[PDB]
Amino acid sequence: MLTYAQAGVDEEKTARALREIIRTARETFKLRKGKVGEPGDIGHYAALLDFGNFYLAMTTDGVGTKVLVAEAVGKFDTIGIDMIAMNVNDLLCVGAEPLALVDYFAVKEPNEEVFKQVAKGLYKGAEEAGVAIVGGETAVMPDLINGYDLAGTAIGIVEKGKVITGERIRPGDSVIGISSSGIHSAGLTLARKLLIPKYGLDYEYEGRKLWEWLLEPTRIYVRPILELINSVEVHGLAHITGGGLLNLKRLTNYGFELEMPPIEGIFKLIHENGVPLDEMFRVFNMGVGFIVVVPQEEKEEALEILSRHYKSYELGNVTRELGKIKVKNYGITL
Amino acid sequence: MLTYAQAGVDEEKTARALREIIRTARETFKLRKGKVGEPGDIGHYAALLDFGNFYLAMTTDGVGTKVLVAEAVGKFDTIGIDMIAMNVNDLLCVGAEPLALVDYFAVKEPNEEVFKQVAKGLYKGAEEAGVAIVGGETAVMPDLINGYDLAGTAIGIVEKGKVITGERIRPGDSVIGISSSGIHSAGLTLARKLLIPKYGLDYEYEGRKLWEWLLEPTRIYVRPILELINSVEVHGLAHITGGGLLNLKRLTNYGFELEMPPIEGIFKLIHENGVPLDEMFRVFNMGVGFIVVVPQEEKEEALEILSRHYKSYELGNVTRELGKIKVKNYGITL
Ligand SMILES: Nc1ncnc2c1ncn2[C@@H]1O[C@H](COP(=O)(O)O)[C@@H](O)[C@H]1O
Ligand SMILES: Nc1ncnc2c1ncn2[C@@H]1O[C@H](COP(=O)(O)O)[C@@H](O)[C@H]1O
Ligand SMILES: O=CNCC(=O)N[C@@H]1O[C@H](COP(=O)(O)O)[C@@H](O)[C@H]1O
Ligand SMILES: O=CNCC(=O)N[C@@H]1O[C@H](COP(=O)(O)O)[C@@H](O)[C@H]1O
Repeated sequence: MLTYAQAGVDEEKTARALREIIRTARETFKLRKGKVGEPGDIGHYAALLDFGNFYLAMTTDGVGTKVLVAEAVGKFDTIGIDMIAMNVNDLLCVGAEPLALVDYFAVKEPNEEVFKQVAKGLYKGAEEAGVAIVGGETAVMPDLINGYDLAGTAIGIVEKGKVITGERIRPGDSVIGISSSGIHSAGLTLARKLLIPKYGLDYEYEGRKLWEWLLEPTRIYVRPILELINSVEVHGLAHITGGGLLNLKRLTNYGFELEMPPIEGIFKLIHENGVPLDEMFRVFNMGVGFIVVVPQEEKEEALEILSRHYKSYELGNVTRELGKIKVKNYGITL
Repeated sequence: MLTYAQAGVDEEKTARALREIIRTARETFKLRKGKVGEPGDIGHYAALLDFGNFYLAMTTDGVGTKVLVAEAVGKFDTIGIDMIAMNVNDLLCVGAEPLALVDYFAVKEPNEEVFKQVAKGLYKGAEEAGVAIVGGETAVMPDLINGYDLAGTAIGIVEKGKVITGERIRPGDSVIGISSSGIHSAGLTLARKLLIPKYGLDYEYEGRKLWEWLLEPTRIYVRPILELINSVEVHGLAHITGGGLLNLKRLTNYGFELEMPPIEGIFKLIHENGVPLDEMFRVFNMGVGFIVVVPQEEKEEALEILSRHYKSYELGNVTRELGKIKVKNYGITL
């Protein structure tokens, strides 16, 4: 087909349905007014709860339908990495250090093989993120779940005065992208429906099977970002998840002028199957898993720090074209 | 369908499948050794995380297949109460005061009317529990979810020295039960599969339709328990969820000698349809939604405090004899 909506995930409809839940949530903030745990507003990558000298950051994230690929090939060995990565990467975007995670595992059956595989990736992700897995919930629910749905909730800590929300972003700031490991965990419904029936899961593309491209575990950005924020002045941090580059608009009203990396790997296969390029930058990470915004004079030091850990790119600059994201080398405006 | 396992939920097989996940989680504890967020052990109602002067308690709970009844009859405005109740009631069982919650909503479709109803119950539960809903996650996943699955994660706070785990439970202690509002959110898979085909959700039993029996929202115990633990010495706290009375074995290895309330309402219908009483006490709450263990000299004041909130019962005593839960007035030993 063409779009994420036609694949079954209508982001516009989802936002419409969610307005009532978000309004209700905001009404509950007053229940902790002036007390420990008093929250900030909803809409950012994590909630910030006032504990006096510090904020606790709290976020919740699932893997999505990536688990349907894992099931077909009997490899849940890295789905736990995906779940941990999505949660801890979101914590970083308020400037918090990730501490602990609980997982929610909703399954059609208590399959011992699936669970042993899930456990392997949970450890690898936890070790790379520096977090303890401290508890969880397992729900065997075959009438409600057609596979093995893995989600979780993570908490982190950020000192008062060191929160990074994006309000410090100014025009002229440099925009830097850290490469993704691949598709990560966003847009799998479109990728699965577009490619699997046409090509088959065993289709071989640049020496890897389609399932390998679809299952590649999400990259964890904790070490480079925690190093970065303790060395250079950071104005904004954005984990590229659902919404793609639109996630930058959660940080600032200022505009962005970007040059994005070449379209490669699975993203090229998807593009060559008719998804419009503007939709692609709103759905897939397109090679950039994480974006940082720093003062222009810190650009080279930031790149030196990030490049120790992962391939990183100077993407562009913040502008006064309020509310616009110009992908200059593709002629796209979001 | 005369046991929970025959209805599709085999707790033995779930525990077996979870072994590698629990083992891996414990191997991650060392990642926070001596740092902020260092955890206690897994196994209890909540995780305890060391923040210096206090512990942060964290738990995650879903509603279960109760949501399939809500969808069948079109009544979603109380499952938000169930979700909040499950989470905050578990936080109470380490002695913590609930502070904040995030919700995970995995849905077949973004239906605006469903979301509007869910939002009503979310507010009602949050106000009664005294918590803010500070964020969440919404996943539209029709290939994976056959309904509207609602879960959440809650955090609470407990001062060092005031944690209530059950280790202070001693033989001779008094065991007090607080009535449930009904079936709560445990065992719905058995109740759905056993009752709905034969009777239909419109069947009237003892003055209420079957859907009313199955959808009655889970009771919230925050106000009575917080008053209790600030008034008398409390040795153990147990929210009666999956496993029924077996949850007491998580607090202590000492035995229990109990008299349980008469079988009424939905529990009587289930029993009359062939589920034996011994299975029923390990699946359903059987009229008791929360159990407290206090030294005998606190028993009269504890009953007075609890009875001002909900119907409460002296159930029995902790025994020097180990491991056994004797329900004396039904001739059942668990
Ligand atoms: N079901 C939900 N309940 C409460 N808040 C939500 C829910 N889904 C998303 N949010 C919030 O909406 C914002 C955008 O979420 P997302 O689209 O997942 O990045 C974040 O602040 C979330 O915490
Ligand atoms: N999927 C999971 N991951 C980690 N811990 C879990 C999981 N499921 C259950 N637990 C833990 O096992 C204990 C019993 O949980 P429950 O059977 O839900 O009462 C609690 O301490 C939970 O935190
Ligand atoms: O305890 C916390 N949340 C509730 C919970 O864990 N529910 C889980 O969902 C399955 C079905 O429950 P049912 O639909 O039969 O009631 C079952 O595995 C329960 O353990
Ligand atoms: O961001 C946190 N977790 C990821 C996430 O939000 N996943 C959600 O699941 C749906 C499909 O995802 P897909 O299977 O197409 O990737 C979609 O509604 C996403 O928002």
